[PDB]
Amino acid sequence: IPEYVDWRQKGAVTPVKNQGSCGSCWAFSAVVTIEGIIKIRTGNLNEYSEQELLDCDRRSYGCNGGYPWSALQLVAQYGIHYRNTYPYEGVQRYCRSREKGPYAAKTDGVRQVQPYNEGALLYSIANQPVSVVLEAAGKDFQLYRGGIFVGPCGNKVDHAVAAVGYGPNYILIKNSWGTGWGENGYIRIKRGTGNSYGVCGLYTSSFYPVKN
Ligand SMILES: *[C@@H](C(=O)O)[C@H](O)C(=O)N[C@H](C(=O)NCCCCCCCCN)C1CCC1
Repeated sequence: IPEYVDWRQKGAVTPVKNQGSCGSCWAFSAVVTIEGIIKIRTGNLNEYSEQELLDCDRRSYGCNGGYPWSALQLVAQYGIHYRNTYPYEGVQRYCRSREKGPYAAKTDGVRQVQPYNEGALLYSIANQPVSVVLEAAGKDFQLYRGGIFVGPCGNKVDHAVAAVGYGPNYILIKNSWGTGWGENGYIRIKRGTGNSYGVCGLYTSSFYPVKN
């Protein structure tokens, strides 16, 4: 695999979003991976609906949190609508998929990266954007403005994001806190430290969609 990956340069990443106060990071994280795999497989970059996952993933808990895996399983077992058809409201409502016509995209499965394994995560990122989790509660992460982030941070993961690239010393993360946070919405998190958890627990739980 190459020394640098940046899915933005391949036209596989949509603009940075802001989840607001709702605990919907799990849905935002999943959607980034769907937008990516559909571009990689079909050549078209579209925005898909975080709100639909928020409303319809019965294994998750709406704005009280949820699971990227379950959201990705939903897209594989049913599908997902375009964001324009099912726009983001920042609050959980009833599932409205059947009212909104046929699904726009559908995947074929979900896979988990072997946890606590930097190289396995880099391999997956080289193939497509990946849903990852980290500890975002610390003030250092909250206040991040730029550079390769080394912490301080623990490994008590609490926030799902998406890995969209890497380089020799970092993994490139698309966050869902708007374009005014970090590097225009992104953070580069240090890698190669030899801590199996990853910086901020980044290697704890990583999933990606499969599409034939
Ligand atoms: C992430 C965010 O910042 O929006 C969000 O808090 C999240 O989904 N976190 C997530 C998580 O904690 N998932 C489980 C939620 C369980 C709620 C239980 C409610 C019922 C209690 N009786 C994980 C993935 C990131 C860490």
